[PDB]
Amino acid sequence: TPWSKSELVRQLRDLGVRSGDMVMPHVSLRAVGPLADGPQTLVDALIEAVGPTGNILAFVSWRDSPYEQTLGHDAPPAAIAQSWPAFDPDHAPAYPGFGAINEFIRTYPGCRRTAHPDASMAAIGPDAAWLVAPHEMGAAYGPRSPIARFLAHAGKILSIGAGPDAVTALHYAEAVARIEGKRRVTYSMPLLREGKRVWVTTSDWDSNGILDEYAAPDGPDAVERIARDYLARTRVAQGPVGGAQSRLIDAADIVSFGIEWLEARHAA
Ligand SMILES: [Mg+2]
Repeated sequence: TPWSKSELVRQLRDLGVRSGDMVMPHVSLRAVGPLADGPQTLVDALIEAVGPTGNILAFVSWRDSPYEQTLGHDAPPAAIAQSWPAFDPDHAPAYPGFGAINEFIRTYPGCRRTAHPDASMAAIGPDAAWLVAPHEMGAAYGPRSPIARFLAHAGKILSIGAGPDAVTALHYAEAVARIEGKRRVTYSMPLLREGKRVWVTTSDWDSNGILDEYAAPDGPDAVERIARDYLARTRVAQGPVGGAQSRLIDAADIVSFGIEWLEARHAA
């Protein structure tokens, strides 16, 4: 029998989701199991477990991001620049690899989307507009990004059946870490300005490995190493949401652990 909305609300409140929280979810729906009204029940369960005063922030990105296709070039190549669609925040679907649930969060009425195409975030709540703006090229997960404001507002990372590699907030740690040889990347994104498609080239920190040791094709990356070290020596609330084992993580604590983890292993 599928999980009802009030069931998941019950389980989320045992975990520690209180009224007025700011929750960032990372969900593996296959681990959760069958839901009564589909993935929407988990969205509805999250929004009522958080109350009318709380907020939800999700890393949705963009399904058609030309990140690979423009990486490393000083300008978008001719074939991709001529035909690629601009990022339209109101209609651009979320990236499926980060979760099928994010497309449900994105289409929720009143949800706001950030301007960064590749690092797009979706927010629901009274502070959604303050969370989503500004998001600018060159600051995908660093200071002034939505993740930064998420950390300064007692945000909680809710992992529902997801792996430790899925902690997006830890990209803020590698962005601000005082370590030598941090990898950077140059890519181009097509943005809608007023009503015209525009191509913007920028540089930012490598989201797939802040250093060569963590950027290898074989696992694991810096985010996965930090999160596993953190969980191994931290008392975090853990319970079952639906059929999936879940954890409620203080975002500011794990990022502080991540900065200390990175700086204790690499010189300045
Ligand atoms: Mg508030």
